[PDB]
Amino acid sequence: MPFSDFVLALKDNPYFGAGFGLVGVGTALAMARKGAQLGLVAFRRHYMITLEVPARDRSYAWLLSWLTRHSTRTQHLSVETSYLQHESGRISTKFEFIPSPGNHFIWYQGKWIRVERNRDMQMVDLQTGTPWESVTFTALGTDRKVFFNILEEARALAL
Amino acid sequence: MPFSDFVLALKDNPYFGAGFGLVGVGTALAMARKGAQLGLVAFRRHYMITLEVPARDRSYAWLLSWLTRHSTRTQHLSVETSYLQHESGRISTKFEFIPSPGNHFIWYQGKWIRVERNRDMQMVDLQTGTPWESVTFTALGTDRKVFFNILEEARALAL
Repeated sequence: MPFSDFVLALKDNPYFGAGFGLVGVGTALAMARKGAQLGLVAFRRHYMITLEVPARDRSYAWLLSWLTRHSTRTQHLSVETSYLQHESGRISTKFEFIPSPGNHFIWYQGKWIRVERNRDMQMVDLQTGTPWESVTFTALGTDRKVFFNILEEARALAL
Repeated sequence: MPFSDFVLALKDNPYFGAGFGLVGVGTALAMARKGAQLGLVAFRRHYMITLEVPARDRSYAWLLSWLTRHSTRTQHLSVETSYLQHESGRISTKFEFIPSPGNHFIWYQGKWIRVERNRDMQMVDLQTGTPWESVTFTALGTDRKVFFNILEEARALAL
């Protein structure tokens, strides 16, 4: 068995040395990527504020209405048509517009808040028969009073 | 341990240098691709207008009917057969045509609008038993009045 033969040959093989160096560089890059992901996670945890509102909760519609009332100039929008045919066939229709799925940026108080109405692409909620949706408000800072004020304003507008 | 030996050898190995250069080029290309995606997202957010109408909302059928009434020369189409057998067996049938799933381009007012009737390939809506469908109107500009006018025209035609 050429155990020592390969060891000595590998020490003087430029190809093997280059391959080992490239493998080490790739491992270092993977470790750096993992460390960057961990650092971003820690930054989000310790210097950012988030509020997640699922579709089941009634604050979803209130927050969407508050958003469309506040940011009047929202280029991307989704429609909600209220259609009801009462007795004697009197059709009543009205178009209500809400922010479209995706990422939206709003300016409340003195902070930039990132609104993300995400519709999970997979499930169908049995209680509604519709895809699972949620809205997430993200902002920089450590004070949660802004989200509480937004929720209170949305509730007041809804009521 | 040959720690310094590999460092000195790697500095004078053409293969290792070429591999490191190729790795750097690949990383730069990946970063450029990510930056291009982010730039396209920002361009869509800040210079384009979108309106998303799900299948559950009743504006879906109204908008499809308005589209097939407006763009009479739509080469790609889908059929909707209304079949009803009243008492005494009087069969009434009528063929209604709507734009087929995919991307359609229409010309409203003085703007080019990209209509996309997409049928999500995955779910089955429990409320209808049919795949989840939605129509998205996309156009260049920052004025949302065009979509409002289209929706009003569709509602007027439907009523």
